[PDB]
Amino acid sequence: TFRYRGPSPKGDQPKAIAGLVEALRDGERFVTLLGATGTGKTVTMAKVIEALGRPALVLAPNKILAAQLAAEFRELFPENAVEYFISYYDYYQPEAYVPGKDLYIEKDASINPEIERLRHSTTRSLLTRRDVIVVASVSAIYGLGDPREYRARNLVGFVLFPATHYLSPEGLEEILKEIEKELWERVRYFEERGEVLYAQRLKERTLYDLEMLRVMGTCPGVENYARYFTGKAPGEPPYTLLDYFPEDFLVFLDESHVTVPQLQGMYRGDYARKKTLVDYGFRLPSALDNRPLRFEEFLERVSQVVFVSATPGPFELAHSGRVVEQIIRPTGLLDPLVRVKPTENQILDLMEGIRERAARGERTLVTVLTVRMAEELTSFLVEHGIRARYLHHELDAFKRQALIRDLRLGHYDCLVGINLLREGLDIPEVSLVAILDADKEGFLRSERSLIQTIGRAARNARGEVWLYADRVSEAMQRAIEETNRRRALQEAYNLEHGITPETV
Ligand SMILES: CCCCCCCCO[C@@H]1O[C@H](CO)[C@@H](O)[C@H](O)[C@H]1O
Ligand SMILES: CCCCCCCCO[C@@H]1O[C@H](CO)[C@@H](O)[C@H](O)[C@H]1O
Repeated sequence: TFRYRGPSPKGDQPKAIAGLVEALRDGERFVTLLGATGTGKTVTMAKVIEALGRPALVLAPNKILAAQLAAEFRELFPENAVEYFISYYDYYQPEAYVPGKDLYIEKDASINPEIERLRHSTTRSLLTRRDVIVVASVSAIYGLGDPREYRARNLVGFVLFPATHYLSPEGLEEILKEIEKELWERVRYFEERGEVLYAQRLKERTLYDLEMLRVMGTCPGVENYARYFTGKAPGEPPYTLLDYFPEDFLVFLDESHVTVPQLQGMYRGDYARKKTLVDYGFRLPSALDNRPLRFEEFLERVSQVVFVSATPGPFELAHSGRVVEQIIRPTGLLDPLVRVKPTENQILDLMEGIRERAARGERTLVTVLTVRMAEELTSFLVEHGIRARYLHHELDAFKRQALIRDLRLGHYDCLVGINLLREGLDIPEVSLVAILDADKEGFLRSERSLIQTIGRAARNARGEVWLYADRVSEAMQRAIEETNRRRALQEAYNLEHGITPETV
C-alpha cells in the first residue's frame, strides 16, 4: 500500500486524478491524461497510483526522463519501492557488426555494478511486495528470463534471490546438446553457400560459449541463448519484465505520442541489428528470439494503460475510452502569447528581441530547419553582441544536457537548434521561443510539434512565441488556437481564485 508524501494536488490535478481513477475503476482498458506542460503530470500519476493500490510500470521515451521520473517518484513515495529498470544498452556498447566497415564490436564487459544491481533490485521487489513503482525507458522492455525459475530459486535471517535472470539450467547438459545441434545445421547452411568465413566464425564463437557454459553454468552474452533456457518455441514472444509483475499491474506511457511509436518500432529496429549478426555468422538464428516485443505482443501482456501527453498521438486518440484534461497549472502560469511575423527583416527583428530580453535577464530559444541555417544564424548572432550557442544534432544526451544546463544557469542567453524538443529545455528564464520557417512542411512544424515547442515559453510570466512566416499553415492555425484555448482557461481560473502569474 502506497504512502504519498508529496505536495497536495492543485490546479487541475484534483479533477484529473478523479477522472482517471473513475475510468480505471470502471474497467477502461485505455485512458489518456492530456496534460499541458507544467501542470504537474508526475503528481497526478502518483496520486492515481496511490488510489488504485496496484504495482505500476511507468515507461519514458529516453534514459534521462526515466531517471528523472524515478528520482521524483522516490521523493513522493519514500516508504515504498521505487525502482529504475535501467539497461546496459543505455550507457554501454552492445555486441554489433558493421558490414560497411567489416567491423565487429564487442559488448562492453565488467561494467558499473550499479546497472545490474538496479535491475535485480527491480525484480526482487516485484516478487516480494505490492507497493512497487518501476520506471524504465521503452528500450528496457526486452527478453528476460522465466520469472518462474527466478522465483522458485531462492535461499532462506534473509531470503536470497538469484544473482542472474537467466537461471533455468533444467538439464544444462540437454540444453547444450540442443544448441550444438542448431550450430551444425547453421554451419552447413554457410558451407553450402561457400561462406567458410562465416561458418568458421560461428563455430569458434559458439563452441567457446558451450565450453564456458559447461564449466561455468554461464558465459558472456548468455542472453543470446535465452530461448533454450526458457523453453520457448522459435518466433514466440520472450519473457520480459512484464512477466515479473502481478497480473493486475497498471502501465503509464509518459510522452505517449513519442513512446507509443517507439514501442511500435522496437521489434523491427532490433531485428535489423540482430539479423545482421546472424547473416555474417556471429550469432545463431535462435539469437533472434531474445528480442523486444511487437506492439501487439506488448498489448497482450498489459491490462490497463494510461497514456500521458500534452499532444496525444493517433493511437491514443483512436483507442482511449476516456480522455481527461489537466490544463490549469498549480503555479497559475499562462500559456504564452503567440505572434506571427513576416519573413522580411526576420533576422533583424529576432536579434532586437533577443538583446532586449538578454538585457533584463531573459533567455531565448530559436528553432530553424537546416544545419546551414543553424550554423550561420548562431555565428551572426554572436558577431552582433549576443551570447548564443548552437545545439548541434550530433551532441549526445550528456553534451546536450551540459549545454542546456549552461543556459539554465545563465552562462549564455540564446540557444539555436533544429530540434528543440529535447529534455531539460523548460527553464523559467526563457521568455521567447522563435520558430523560423514556421509554415514549412516537416515533422518539427507539425501541429503537435508546434504545440510542444510553444510550451517551452510557458514557465515565464511574459512568455511569447514568434512564428516567422508569410502564410498561416493549418498546423500553425491549430497550434495557435490550442495555445489560446489553454491561456484563456488559465486566465479564467486565476481570475476566479485571485492568482496573478509570477516567474520563479
Ligand atoms: C556439418 C558440415 C557439413 C559440411 C558439408 C558441406 C558440403 C558443401 O556443400 C556443397 O558446397 C559447394 C561449395 O559451396 C556447393 O557448390 C555445392 O552445391 C554444395 O552442395
Ligand atoms: C489538445 C491537444 C491536441 C494535439 C493535436 C491533436 C491533433 C489531432 O488531429 C485530429 O486527429 C483525429 C484522430 O486522430 C482526426 O480524425 C482529425 O481529423 C484530426 O484533425
